[PDB]
Amino acid sequence: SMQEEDTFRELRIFLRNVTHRLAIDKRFRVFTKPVDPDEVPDYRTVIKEPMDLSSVISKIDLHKYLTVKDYLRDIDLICSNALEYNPDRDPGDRLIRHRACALRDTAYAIIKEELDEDFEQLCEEIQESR
Ligand SMILES: CCOC(=O)[C@H](F)[C@@H](O)c1ccc(Br)cn1
Repeated sequence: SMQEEDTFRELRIFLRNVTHRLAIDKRFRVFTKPVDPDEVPDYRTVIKEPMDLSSVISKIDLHKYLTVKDYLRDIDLICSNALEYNPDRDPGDRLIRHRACALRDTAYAIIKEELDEDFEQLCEEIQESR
C-alpha cells in the first residue's frame, strides 16, 4: 500500500540522519571509506565482506534496508571486521579496536533513544508479509 511505502521512506530518512552523524565524528574517519586495495592488498584476503559508512549510505538509497535490524547488521560488520583485522597488543591495533567499539556503541545508543519500538515492529511486520 502507499501507507507502507511512506513507512519505508520514513525509515530511510531516519537511517540517513544517523549515518551522517556517525560519519562526521573524527574518531570514525577510518570507517568512512572502503580500504584501498593498493595500500592494503592483504585486506580482501582476510576480510571476506568489507563494509564502510559510504557503502551504507549507498545501500540506504538502493532500498536494501527494510528494518533497523538489517541496518544494524551492517554497523556490526564494520566493527567485527576491524576487531578481526587488527587483533594485536600494539598501540595502532588497540586504538582502532577502541574506535570500532565506540562506533557500534554510539549507533545503538542513538537508535535506543530516537527510534520508537512500535515503528520498528511495523517495518518488521510489513517485511514478513512480503
Ligand atoms: C530532512 C532533509 O534532509 C536533509 O536535508 C539531509 F541533509 C539529507 O538530505 C541527508 C542527510 C544525510 C545524508 Br549522508 C544524506 N542526505
